[PDB]
Amino acid sequence: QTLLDALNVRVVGSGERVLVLAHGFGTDQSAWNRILPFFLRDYRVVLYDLVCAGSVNPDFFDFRRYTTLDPYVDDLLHILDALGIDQCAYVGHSVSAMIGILASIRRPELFSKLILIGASPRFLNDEDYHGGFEQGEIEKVFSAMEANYEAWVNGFAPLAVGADVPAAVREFSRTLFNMRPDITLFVSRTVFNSDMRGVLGLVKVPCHIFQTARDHSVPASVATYLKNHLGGKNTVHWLNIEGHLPHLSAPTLLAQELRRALSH
Ligand SMILES: Cc1c(Nc2ccccc2C(=O)O)cccc1[N+](=O)[O-]
Repeated sequence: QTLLDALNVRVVGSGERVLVLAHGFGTDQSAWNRILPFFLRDYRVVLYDLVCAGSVNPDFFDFRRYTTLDPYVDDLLHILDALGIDQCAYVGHSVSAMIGILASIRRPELFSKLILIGASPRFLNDEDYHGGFEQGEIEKVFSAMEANYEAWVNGFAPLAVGADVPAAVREFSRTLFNMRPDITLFVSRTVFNSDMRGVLGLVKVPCHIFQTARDHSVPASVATYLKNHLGGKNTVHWLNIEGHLPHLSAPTLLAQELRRALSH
C-alpha cells in the first residue's frame, strides 16, 4: 500500500478485463479522465501516477534512484504484482510506452497486448535513424527549461498539443507547471539519454502503435521503426488526430480507436 499510496494508485470500473492506463511526460493520471467514461462500464481500469508527476509528493522523486527507465519499470511491476494482476492490456503514453516495453521483456506473461501512444525508442538522431532531435538543439532547450521554467512550459505546450485546441494546451500546461522544475529537467535528460532500439526485438507481445499526425516528439518514421523492430505482432494505427497528446485533444476519437485495438 505505501507505494500504491505514494503513486496514487486507483482501480475503478465495473468490468473484469484489466486495463492499465499509464500516463506519460508532463501529465498525471488525470490525462485519462475523458477516456475513462468509454471503459468504466466493461473494464477494470488501473491508473497510477509516475513518480515524476506533479500530483506525487516530490519527496519520492529520488535523484539517486530514478536515473534510467528501469526503476520506473520496478514501480509499475510492483503495483501490478501488489494488485494481484497476473494479466492485463496496457496502454502507455509517451515514456510509459517504453516503460511498458521494458516491463514486458521482464514479465512476458503479464501483458496480453501493449498499446503505445506517442511512443519513441530514441529521441536523438543517429546514423540510420531519425528520432527528430539533434544533441545541440536539445541542450538549448534544457538551458531554457532551467533558465525560465514557466516560460518553457508556455512555449512547449502548444508544440506538444500541436493542433489548435487551446483547452488541451491549458490542460497540459497546468500539469507541466505542477511538476517541480528540476524534476522535469532531470526526467527530460533521462529520456533524451535513453535508447531502447536494442531491446525492441526482445518484446514478444503484440503491440498496437498509435501514431498521430505532426507529433512534435515522434516523427512518422519512428512509428514505422517500432513496427519493424518490436519482436511481436505489430499494428500501426495512423490516427486522424494531430499532436502528441491525443487523449487530451481528441478523446472521443482516441477512445474509439483504443476500443478497436483492444477488441482486435
Ligand atoms: C520532446 C521534449 C520533451 N519530451 C519528453 C521528455 C521526456 C519523456 C517524454 C517526452 C515526450 O515528449 O513524450 C521534454 C523536453 C523537451 C522536449 N523538446 O521538444 O525539446
